[PDB]
Amino acid sequence: SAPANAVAADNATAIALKYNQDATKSERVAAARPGLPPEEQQCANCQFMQADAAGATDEWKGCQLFPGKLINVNGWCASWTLKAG
Ligand code: SF4
Repeated sequence: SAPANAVAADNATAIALKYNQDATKSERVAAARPGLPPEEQQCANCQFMQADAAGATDEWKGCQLFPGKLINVNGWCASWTLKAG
């Protein structure tokens, strides 16, 4: 089940960032952010994802832009940035 501090779709920051916990429902194709075909972009391959966040699970991870909350590994927002090694 989902953690109580999962980012909600109606959170003001979520709305400002165009976050969707399901990337397939997001505006990723239209946003065409660089580095990777948009249909492969998700929190899992984003520079801002923080896997060592409190409460992280296989599905729910931290994000630098959402302090104290958890995003969905399969989500996306308009700040998506390709993770560099
Ligand atoms: S910045 Fe990256 S990890 Fe955070 S919600 Fe947006 S796409 Fe997901």
